[PDB]
Amino acid sequence: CGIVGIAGVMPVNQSIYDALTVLQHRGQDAAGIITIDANNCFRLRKANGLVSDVFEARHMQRLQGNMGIGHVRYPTAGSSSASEAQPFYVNSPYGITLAHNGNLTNAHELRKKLFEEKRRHINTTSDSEILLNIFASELDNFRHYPLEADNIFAAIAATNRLIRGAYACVAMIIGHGMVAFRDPNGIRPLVLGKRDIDENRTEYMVASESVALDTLGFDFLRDVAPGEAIYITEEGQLFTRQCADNPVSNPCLFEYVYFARPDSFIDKISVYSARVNMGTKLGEKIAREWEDLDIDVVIPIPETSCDIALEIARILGKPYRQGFVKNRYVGRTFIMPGQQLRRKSVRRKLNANRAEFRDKNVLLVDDSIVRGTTSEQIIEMAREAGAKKVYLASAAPEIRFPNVYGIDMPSATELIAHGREVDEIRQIIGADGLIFQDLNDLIDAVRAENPDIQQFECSVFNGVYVTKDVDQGYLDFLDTLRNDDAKAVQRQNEVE
Amino acid sequence: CGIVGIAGVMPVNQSIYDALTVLQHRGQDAAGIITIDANNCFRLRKANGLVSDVFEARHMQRLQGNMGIGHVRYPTAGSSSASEAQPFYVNSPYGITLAHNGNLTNAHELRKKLFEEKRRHINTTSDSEILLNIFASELDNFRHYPLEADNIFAAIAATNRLIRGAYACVAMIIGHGMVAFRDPNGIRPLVLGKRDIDENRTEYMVASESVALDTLGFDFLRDVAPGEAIYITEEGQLFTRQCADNPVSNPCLFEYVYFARPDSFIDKISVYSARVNMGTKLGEKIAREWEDLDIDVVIPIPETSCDIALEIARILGKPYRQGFVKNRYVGRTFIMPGQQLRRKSVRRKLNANRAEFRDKNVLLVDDSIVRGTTSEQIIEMAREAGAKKVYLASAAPEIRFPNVYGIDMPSATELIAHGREVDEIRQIIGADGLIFQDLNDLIDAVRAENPDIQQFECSVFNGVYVTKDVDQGYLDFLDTLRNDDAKAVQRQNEVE
Amino acid sequence: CGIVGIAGVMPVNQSIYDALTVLQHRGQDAAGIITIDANNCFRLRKANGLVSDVFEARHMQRLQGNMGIGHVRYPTAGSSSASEAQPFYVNSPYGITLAHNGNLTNAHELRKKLFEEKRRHINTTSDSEILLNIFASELDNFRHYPLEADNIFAAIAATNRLIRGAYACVAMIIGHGMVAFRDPNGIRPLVLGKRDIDENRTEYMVASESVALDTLGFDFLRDVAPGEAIYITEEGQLFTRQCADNPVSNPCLFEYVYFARPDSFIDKISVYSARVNMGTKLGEKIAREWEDLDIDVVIPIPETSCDIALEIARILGKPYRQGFVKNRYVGRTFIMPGQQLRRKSVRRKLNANRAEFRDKNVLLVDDSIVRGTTSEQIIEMAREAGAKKVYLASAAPEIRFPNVYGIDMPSATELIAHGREVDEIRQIIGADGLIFQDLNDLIDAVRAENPDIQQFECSVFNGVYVTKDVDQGYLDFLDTLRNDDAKAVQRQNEVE
Amino acid sequence: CGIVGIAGVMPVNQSIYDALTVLQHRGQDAAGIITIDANNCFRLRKANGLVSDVFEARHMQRLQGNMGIGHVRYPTAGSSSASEAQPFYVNSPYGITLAHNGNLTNAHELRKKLFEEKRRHINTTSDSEILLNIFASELDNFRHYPLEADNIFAAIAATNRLIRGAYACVAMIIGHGMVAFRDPNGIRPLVLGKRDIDENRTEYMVASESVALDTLGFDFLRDVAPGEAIYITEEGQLFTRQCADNPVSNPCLFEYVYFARPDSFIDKISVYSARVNMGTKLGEKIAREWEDLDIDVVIPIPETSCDIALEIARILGKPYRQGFVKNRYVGRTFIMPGQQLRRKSVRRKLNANRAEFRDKNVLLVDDSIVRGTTSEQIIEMAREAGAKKVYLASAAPEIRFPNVYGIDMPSATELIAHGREVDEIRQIIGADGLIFQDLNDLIDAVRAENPDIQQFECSVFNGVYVTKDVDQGYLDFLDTLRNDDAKAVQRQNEVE
Ligand SMILES: Nc1ncnc2c1ncn2[C@@H]1O[C@H](COP(=O)(O)OP(=O)(O)O)[C@@H](OP(=O)(O)OP(=O)(O)O)[C@H]1O
Ligand SMILES: [Mg+2]
Ligand SMILES: [Mg+2]
Ligand SMILES: [Mg+2]
Ligand SMILES: [Mg+2]
Repeated sequence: CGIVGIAGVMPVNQSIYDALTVLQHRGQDAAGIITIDANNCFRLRKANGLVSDVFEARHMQRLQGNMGIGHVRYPTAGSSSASEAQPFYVNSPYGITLAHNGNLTNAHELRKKLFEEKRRHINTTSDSEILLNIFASELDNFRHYPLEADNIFAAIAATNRLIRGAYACVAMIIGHGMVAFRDPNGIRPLVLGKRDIDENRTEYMVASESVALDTLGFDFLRDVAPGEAIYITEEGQLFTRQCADNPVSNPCLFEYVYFARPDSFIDKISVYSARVNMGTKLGEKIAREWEDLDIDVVIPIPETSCDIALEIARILGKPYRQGFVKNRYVGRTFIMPGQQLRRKSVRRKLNANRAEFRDKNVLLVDDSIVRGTTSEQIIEMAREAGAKKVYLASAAPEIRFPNVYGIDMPSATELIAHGREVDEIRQIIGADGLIFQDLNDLIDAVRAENPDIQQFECSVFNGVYVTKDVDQGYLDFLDTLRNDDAKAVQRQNEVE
Repeated sequence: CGIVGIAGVMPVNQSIYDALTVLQHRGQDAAGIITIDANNCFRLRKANGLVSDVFEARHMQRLQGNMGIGHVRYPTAGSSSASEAQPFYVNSPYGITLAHNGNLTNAHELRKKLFEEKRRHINTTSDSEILLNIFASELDNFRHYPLEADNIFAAIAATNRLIRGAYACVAMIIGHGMVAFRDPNGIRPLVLGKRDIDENRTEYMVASESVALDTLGFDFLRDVAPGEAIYITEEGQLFTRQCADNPVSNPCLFEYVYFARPDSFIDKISVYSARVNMGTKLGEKIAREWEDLDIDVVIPIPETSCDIALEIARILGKPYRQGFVKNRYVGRTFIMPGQQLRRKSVRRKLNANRAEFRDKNVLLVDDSIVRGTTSEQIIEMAREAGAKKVYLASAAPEIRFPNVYGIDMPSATELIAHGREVDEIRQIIGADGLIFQDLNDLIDAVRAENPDIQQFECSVFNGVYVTKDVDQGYLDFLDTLRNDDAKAVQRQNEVE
Repeated sequence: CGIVGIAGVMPVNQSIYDALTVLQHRGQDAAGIITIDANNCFRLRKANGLVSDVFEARHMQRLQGNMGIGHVRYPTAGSSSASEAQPFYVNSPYGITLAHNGNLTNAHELRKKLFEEKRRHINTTSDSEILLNIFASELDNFRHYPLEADNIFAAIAATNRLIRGAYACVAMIIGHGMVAFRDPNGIRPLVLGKRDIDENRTEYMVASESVALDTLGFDFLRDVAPGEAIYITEEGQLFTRQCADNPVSNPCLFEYVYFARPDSFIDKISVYSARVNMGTKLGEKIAREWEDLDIDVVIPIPETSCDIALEIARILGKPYRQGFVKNRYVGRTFIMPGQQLRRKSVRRKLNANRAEFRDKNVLLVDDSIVRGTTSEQIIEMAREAGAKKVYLASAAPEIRFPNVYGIDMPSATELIAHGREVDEIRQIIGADGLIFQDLNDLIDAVRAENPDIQQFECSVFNGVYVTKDVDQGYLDFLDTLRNDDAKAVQRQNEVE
Repeated sequence: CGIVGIAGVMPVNQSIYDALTVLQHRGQDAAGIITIDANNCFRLRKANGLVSDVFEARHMQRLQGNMGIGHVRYPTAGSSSASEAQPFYVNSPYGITLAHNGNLTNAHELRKKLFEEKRRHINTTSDSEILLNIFASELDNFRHYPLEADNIFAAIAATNRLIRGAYACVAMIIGHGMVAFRDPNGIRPLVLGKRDIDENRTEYMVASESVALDTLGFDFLRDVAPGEAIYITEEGQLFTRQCADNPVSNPCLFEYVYFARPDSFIDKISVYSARVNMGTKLGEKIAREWEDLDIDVVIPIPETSCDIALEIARILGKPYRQGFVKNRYVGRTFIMPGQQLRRKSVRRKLNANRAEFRDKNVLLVDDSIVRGTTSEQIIEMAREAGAKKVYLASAAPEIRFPNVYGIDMPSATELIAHGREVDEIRQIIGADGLIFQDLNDLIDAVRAENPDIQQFECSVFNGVYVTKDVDQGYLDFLDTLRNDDAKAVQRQNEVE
């Protein structure tokens, strides 16, 4: 998921729209924009689909005001395609809306506590609504009006004490302004920017990645610190505060591997440079451990791995060639009566340049291996194109554990690397050779760009969950949400 | 506006849809249906347009559950075409949704009190949202769970003490059931019905008119009494209570004149029979006061006045003839560039049977006269068809005051009868003769069908407002809402 | 179906739209408008649904020009809801478009001749496309340019020699103007009008009924004569010609019974006056043959029969009362899985005023009886409302044969009156008494308004087909078209 | 534009849809699919937008049959976004549909001849409709039925004698089969394929590029020869014929520079290999003529030029870096009243990685330079990102003349290179250095992959038009089409 918040001095609807379009890679299932208009009323538009589909002209005239937030959704457990999208809002106290990228590992406990202690009903299975109501709950304790910046930060600190997990948040409070905060482990990305209009008026904005600042012409200020809260008033004043105890920087490693855009700077690390480094480490590991193998060419599985594969081919002194081409437009397969629905995917997504594989030992480079069924089909494509020996290299280490911090991933039993050594995986997907990035090499590659980062969020690779509340009972709660997600999507399909 | 609530034992989405389609005459601007599904979650669909336009197949699969309410909107001050429609809902306490037909005369005072005392933000200008939050406010005072029927009735009584005006309401409370109540003056119509499925399970429903019960096969029980509250639990148990002090039955007279359907029974009065009576009284007044006039034929302005005109023609011993035909489908006029937009309305709505007017002194019968510009154009049509003397009779008395109890009407300065005697109106609209129903005759005609009714709501005719809080300052508040309503509709038109 | 053609001197898009809206009662399945723009290019918009749904703003800007035709479709065999709508057009010779109300009884033979002799492919099962191509064929024989009025009339005469059946047509020929013609039996309605703009420029139009002329402010000239052709040039000149031998006036009787609007004048006969006369004749027949029966009240099945029942009640000296109310809005029934829909199919269209039936012997009046399942269910409603004896009277004679002249009707085996006497029908539908208009009385009632009309098209009542080419082979051709139409409609819902 | 034709033995709707999605890069303005169903009837769906927007489920059930063609449109003169899209069809003779990629340079003369000699009206400004009608004309000369393969080839040969320009075409003839042909200069790309189902049944298809064959699993046979015609019968038989005299292979050079996909093989030339060769030639020219310049890094303007810049960086022994990232999703800019849009038009498409430009002399590589305003703004981005000296290299030679063979380009007066030397252009766009590919080097690079190709279509670079009918009169005809196209597009937004 991706989030945007613009506290400006002129209409922000188009800017939020433009900022979401450059974060569209963080989620293409749904989109939502909400603004505070001249009467201090939320104005909202959200629906399923791409940003360019969700917001028509008639919806943009509705989104009046100089302050607003936006959200694009990646389908996760609890926030399915058939579900209501973000942002949510409650009308008491004062009026609050919130957009969220991440996941709360104690969502179930929080929902119970909200109902019993506050009689606050949660109408969806999205943990973002829960986070919103916790925050609204803590804000309701203050009776005097208006709230002071210290009240709002106090409410944010109380929230960080109650909730566990990973979250980058932006929110608005009618009559006050815009806030943004980050989990105490700094897992999910969030950056702050500004744009000076004159010596009196300055606009601010936050976003999941710096590219959203670049595209609008905002000067980059800094990443929002772990546990830090940003508050920008309706007049245009910026306040900050540390709202967590023992904050630490444990940025998500997956952001650098493939999820974030290469032209972004997350916690002072160029995603592009990090990915080039990954290819250096992986190319070095390959030259060391596959010295005896005959590799004719290095070919990337586009698009994420093109720069990584270029560096590997350099380390190995081997040619780089564009053997696979990814179609920019995919298109849907229709549920067809009296027509065969036996087509296998991946042929839509990718195509093979037949001349680049014929009678060659090829080294394919992909960003990661999850289920392996996709990887199998890519290797099959190479063989059908004429490749003899087909070797596969993964920019990421083996993916053995589910992510519970905002990155949608299948359960452990669906991960091919779960409970298997490398050779088993190789034999299953049909490769002649298979190699994975060493986790220490991946850490070094990203850590090289910012040595201040001591540890990263590596749960999917090593099973170490930094929040320390991931047990089998919690994993079962998520599999329940996924069961209900499938039933809601299925019922929509029948009705169409 | 019209409302429906069905507390059933099997899915209610289609029933609510079908019930709204037979109440569509109470408002064609927007529609909304909301249900409580098997997970005790509100499921909602609302938008602008007709019932048959708003609810597609994909929206009806979303509306799962055995309990729900529906609403169709007539555009009023505060609830414009460009606005968010009903029903609204809040997620605290417990979860409440409400649909409303009427108007709160102290909406401004209530909005202030809600913000200061409860920090409850009202995001729209609809008084229905205000009514919802007052009710939610009183429900939040109870901390123990679950609420008892006496808690809910206590909250309704507290609400009736705070709010003033006219309202028929239906609402749901997650985890409890469905409630419905009526203003202490019984101004807005509301009836209760049931449908027995077996000796253990009975379904209940409420609606603005009895035709909604008829069309679904529900047995009519009774009108909801003035100030009375109905409560139906999730198990299927019915409770009632008087929730107002000094309740009285002052049913709206306009419902009988034209707004309600003729096959409905409102407060034990057949709307059809009431309208026939109106023609008897008006035919008697005409024979008395226009003895010397030469009337060739009685012609109704369809559709409401066909039965009224039939009775007048009978009293006068004169022929009845269908001189005007109303087109069932109207269609829109497009804002056209390089095309003349000088067309006058009424020709779309009505057409004249040329042979029924030629060389005749015609007595036209309409249900009421409001602005008079429409009436002028109807008289003009008759003359263009060949009529010599054109006389006009109004089933309703002169309309001199605005309605503030839920019937959308223009301000007093826009009412032709405001500050004018009959002959002035006649001279302005271009009639050779003009006559109005005497208010006492109208009361007798409706009161004849149920002599228990001592007084009716007659504010638009005599300026007597039964709630006793209609001053010039309140009339100014409504003209502000209408100013903002026009600006919102205008901005939508520009953007299309 | 209904048709409109406007040969004007200023944009006609809105005029055609407005004229179709008052002809919408002739078909609500699809609508189409096509104009000739300033570059002599057809500009088209057609789709399924009502006029008000089909034509958005974006389509009306496309419909530029001062000449155009329109069509609204009633679902028939070969042109189902799932099919391509009217108007059709071919781009050779010159460019021709046509709209048509009626039916060709030799459609199969014509399609064959078109394929073998002219290699003209007919892409749909609509007989209108065939009619367009026959006319286009005859127009291609003339080689010199431009065509002269006599050329076009010659082509129309040649077409009338080839095609058999009933048809009212309007068409345009690029570079020439607009034509309109009528079948040699004058079965389908068509009227001509004009509107003077100044001493130099006059606009003309044609339409199925005179109400389309009235609503746009066109002066009625006359019905287009049987077999006559009208031609209106781009300059604004009117020419005519008799283009059939042995033209005769056998106007469709159903137009007067229920299909046309009451304020229309078809062949100088007021539909309204004709229907009152029908009620006079039937009231006279009822009093004679049911002298001994006890009738409490006369109640019409709305809407067509309200005036007919009023006249019957007058002849019988009995009260008239609105016992049935037709629901103005119907709405769709959604295909629902695992869901009981217990609304009755008769309750969809009608509702019963319970107080008007209870403990009375009622005489229901309907316009006609076709399948009888509907009549059965309406009689059932009356009994459930409290009626004791329920008698039924049909404004039309028994319907025993299918209509092949443009009025959609089921086959003879589906008509309850087919091969049955009156009393058998009575026993099947559950009436205590059943009586039909005598065909001779129906002719008298319509003939009274214009004795010049000697005979009418009465095939559905007596089986006399004036075209004399209705054999078993044509009936099988129609049941084949109905079979394929159902499979196409089924496939749309399958995929929806 | 791009075209597809599938003559199969099982439903082709999804296959055509899938093939257009991998040809979507050839035109994103409109899309169209038409099939011949079991009753030998054209079944069509076309509209504006992307393939994934144009074809819903309801349209794919309509597209029944085992034979069909498809088209995706690039906006050109005469077929603007606001215009009717391809494919077109006529219903005489027999029924013919056609899809076309290219442009007819004698369109005006052809429209005249069609009107006078054949009275065939052309309803749009698309030259494809003209091409369809010429072919239909020649097919009508044959009177006996069925047509024989030699008849159809005779009609194609006659058409090639009449029409001038560049064209790749696919078409269907009801009752016969599918045809495809290529202009006598082999300018526009077209390839043929097959797919064996069993020893009895083989499917065939044609398409603009080989990637459409690959993605569906069709074996590549060969490019359709210049002037050659392909005919595939409904039974599954392949015939061919040379249908032009003096056919020659002058393939479009732009296809290789940027327009075609890199994994395609056009006339036995890999687009990917050709582009690498272009970069080799340009890198060699740069090292020779810019020996003395200080270049820090080579940066491509994505996406077409990434591989070209990679090869340049290799020749120069300099680092390659992803300095520019192309935004995958662009989104629309809404016409906003009273609202400042301060996003820059270059920022819409591209974003700059600030760290890759700061304090470096950068060599930007783009595929071509047309207007120069874009290049100016990209150079400006580099400087704002921190670049010192910014040098620009164009993979294509200077573009001085308009393309009249199917590639949309502005007129010569809008081309910055028109009437200017290299250094003047450099001064205007703001580069510190500017260099272009030598046309002779470009020919060598493409010619290396297939020396059998002696000459290419190079009109845009050198003004040599191989058709020899590009005069000032045709250029005025095109600027007229562009004028009317703009007025139609303007009128759509006015009314939206
Ligand atoms: N001259 C013209 N220039 C530009 N665009 C034109 C056009 N003539 C037609 N179109 C468009 O192209 C489609 C034609 O298909 P039809 O609607 O007639 O038929 P269908 O295939 O059975 O659905 C339509 O778009 P749409 O995406 O189906 O959406 P709307 O039905 O909501 O409108 C129409 O808007
Ligand atoms: Mg929607
Ligand atoms: Mg919507
Ligand atoms: Mg459409
Ligand atoms: Mg459309």
